[PDB]
Amino acid sequence: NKTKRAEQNLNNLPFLALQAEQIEFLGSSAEFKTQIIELIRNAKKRIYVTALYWQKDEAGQEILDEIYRVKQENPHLDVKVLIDWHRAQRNLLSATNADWYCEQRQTYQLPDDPNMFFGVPINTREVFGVLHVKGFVFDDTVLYSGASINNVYLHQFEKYRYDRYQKITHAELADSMVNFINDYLLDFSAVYPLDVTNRPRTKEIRGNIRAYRKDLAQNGEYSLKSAVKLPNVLSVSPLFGLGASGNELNQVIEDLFLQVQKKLVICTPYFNFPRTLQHKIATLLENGKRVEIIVGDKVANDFYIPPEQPFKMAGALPYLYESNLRRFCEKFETQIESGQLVVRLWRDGDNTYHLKGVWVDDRYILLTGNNLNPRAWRLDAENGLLIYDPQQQLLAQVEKEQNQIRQHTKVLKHYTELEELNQYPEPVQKLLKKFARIKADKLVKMIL
Amino acid sequence: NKTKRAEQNLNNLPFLALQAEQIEFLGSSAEFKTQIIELIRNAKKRIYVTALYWQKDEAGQEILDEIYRVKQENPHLDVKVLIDWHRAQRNLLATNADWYCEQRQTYQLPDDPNMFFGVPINTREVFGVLHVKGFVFDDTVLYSGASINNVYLHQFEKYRYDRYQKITHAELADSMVNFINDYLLDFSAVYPLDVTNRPRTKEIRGNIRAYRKDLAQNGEYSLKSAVKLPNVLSVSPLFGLGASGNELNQVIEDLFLQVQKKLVICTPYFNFPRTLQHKIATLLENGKRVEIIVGDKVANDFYIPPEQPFKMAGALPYLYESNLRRFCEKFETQIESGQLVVRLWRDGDNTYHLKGVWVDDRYILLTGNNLNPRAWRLDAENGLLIYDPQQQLLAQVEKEQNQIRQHTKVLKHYTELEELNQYPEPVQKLLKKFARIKADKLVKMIL
Repeated sequence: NKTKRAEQNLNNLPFLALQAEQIEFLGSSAEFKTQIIELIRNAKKRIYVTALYWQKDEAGQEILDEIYRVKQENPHLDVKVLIDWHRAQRNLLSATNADWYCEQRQTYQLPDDPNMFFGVPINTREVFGVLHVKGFVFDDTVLYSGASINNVYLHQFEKYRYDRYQKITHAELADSMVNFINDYLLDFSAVYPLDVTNRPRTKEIRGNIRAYRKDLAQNGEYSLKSAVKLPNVLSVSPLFGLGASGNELNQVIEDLFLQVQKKLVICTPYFNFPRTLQHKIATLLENGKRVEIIVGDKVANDFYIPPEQPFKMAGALPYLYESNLRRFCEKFETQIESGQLVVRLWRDGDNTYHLKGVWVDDRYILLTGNNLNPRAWRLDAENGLLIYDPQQQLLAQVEKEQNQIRQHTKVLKHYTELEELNQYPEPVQKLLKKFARIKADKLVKMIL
Repeated sequence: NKTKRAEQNLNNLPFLALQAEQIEFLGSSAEFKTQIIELIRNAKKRIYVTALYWQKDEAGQEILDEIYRVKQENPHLDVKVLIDWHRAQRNLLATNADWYCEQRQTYQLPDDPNMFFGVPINTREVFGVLHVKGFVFDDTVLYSGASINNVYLHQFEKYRYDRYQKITHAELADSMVNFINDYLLDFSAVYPLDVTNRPRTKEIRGNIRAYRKDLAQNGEYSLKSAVKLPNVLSVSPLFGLGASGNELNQVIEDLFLQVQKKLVICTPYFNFPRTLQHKIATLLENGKRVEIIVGDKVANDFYIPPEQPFKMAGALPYLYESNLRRFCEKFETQIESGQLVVRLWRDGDNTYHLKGVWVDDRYILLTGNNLNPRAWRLDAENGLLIYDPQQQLLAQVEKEQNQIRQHTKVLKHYTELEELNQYPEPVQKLLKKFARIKADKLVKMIL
């Protein structure tokens, strides 16, 4: 029984005890920016950051300035920033992020002058996998979020890109995350500093990348010192996954979906679930459980191009996702109608939506950078903090964050409330038709 | 050092002695069809087939009819046809699996055997397919890159050009059947295609992953009477699946590195993995001769004449041409001196599907390996490496190569291939967009 196998797997997870006071769910990207800054200024021992990227724009610069300032005050501060290797060395769609890290290092010229920026390659080509592991550790504090460092994620000006942010003050969790980074992520046969002029070329290190991915996929795991099974207290379990086989994070998500007793809530940026998760939703709906899915409106996707502007191919992506959502809402029309399935669309002017999350009944809360898409199931390196809350110690804080999240949403009442293809811009129509005919749209879903 | 290790590695391969009279190079696709029929009709013990696919069409039906006849007449005949699991269950561009099931019911054999089995090399076809080749009829191996459909078998006017070698040697035959039994046919992951009630791949996902990992890591051919460094015409069966520890791909890499005088390559699409690009660059920079033989755009089956309505898949042949164009401009001086020879194959609307590596007059690799990024990381491939240290097969090799060269022209200069702005407008638009967002790079890696 897959369902009974799932209960067993969840019960077997190790968990570290967490006081409710040790966790805060931040409200907004502006708060997130403020917390980053406050945490950097107060750091005395270490600062570890794993993010998809850290951009050379004004927010990137303000944050990096804070780092150099504390580092110049504290020469023994252990600072390590891991970002995706490929993403750091290209432009979007003149200077790359890597060029900028070097520029900054040369320009500040700290007396110490250590390497601080490291590029992690999760595969030999960006398309076949990137670093999606999340977490910032400042001394004994974890700041966990799907957000990277650029203007929109930190609300530098008027626009923002919405994510979730959790601050956990817990020495043993912090030590576990830094240990993973040092022990598993930072393998110097494949990982190179990006803040030096002499960086190897990819072609130059293909074999090393391969061996590194294979090793990390099979062995990377977090370790806990004082973990128990089935604690009777609010608790946290750190999870890692890379690749399709023996992926603990994905096994946990699949099992979370199978073990819903009453209600499942899901946040995802794009409506693009792996088939395995789509099937598990269908079972839940067939068996009377409630399901709430929160995604961005078309216009809250960052590939969206206002139809007055000149159209580019990538601008069809939000429409591809919407029409897949429309098909889903049609399939589950009875459930939409009875309120068994709640589909919410987020929209706030031109701001974009990048929230990920899974909530199971009142019992589990998964904080993850996982986009819940086929890329995440096969290609990318992911992590998660699984919070177990058996006595509902966190229920009030979870609901407060969820109500903030729902503020800029509307409940879709009928699949016909979503635009049909004929209402789409003419070049999008052409494109979607072209792709659908030769099932290239299936390829897009699996790899983007 | 890589060159050094390459020689060592090749010398370490186990070889089985062959006699020159035990190998036939077939001259054409009609002849392949004729030989398939004859070999089926004469089989008394076993018929084993591994192929990408076996199409429901006149040619597919005719070969299938032959199988059913010999089986009806010889009830103990061991018959196993293994094709790709995903490919059998979709259409070009209801399915082949439904037609195998229908044929089984219709022919109504008394012991009602399963004959057609589906091999899942990955949970999604995009991520790995069965490119393992070889037909075994009793003690005769028929090795070709061809699948079973109308064009591969020249059923009507159109053909799809491949290579075909017939080897009669019971030990080779045994080695290949044993591999099929021992590694390919794991019934935890492999399912008969010709039943009414096939599992959805959703239900067997975990099995496929375990099967893929096991095969990648353990699959290999065994021989009984093999020696290293024989003084006779001999053969070595090779398998590979995956990026790491791939023996077939290591042998291909090593062959390139160990060229002394000349290298000849056939590939059905000009799309080398980076490792082979670098090695070809190295041979050229070191005075070795290289001859590469590819299809014209027109000999690509996604080609749509500029007169007919364009469909986006029609841009693929142009992507392969510009790839070749860029290569011929890079090695412009080598083309000029004659050290690099690029041939383009074209025969009306017949299509081109040749694969091959020939090193000097010493090594002849027979393989369904397309020599692309897919074959380097995704697909399950095999090959037969012939070693001919005394040039016992050279006459037959040269005859086959002469035939292969018949519908080719030698490229005089890279500008002989159209530039982007001379492509048809719809083609141009597409390629321009794809290049901007690097979609062309993606296509090279997965197609």
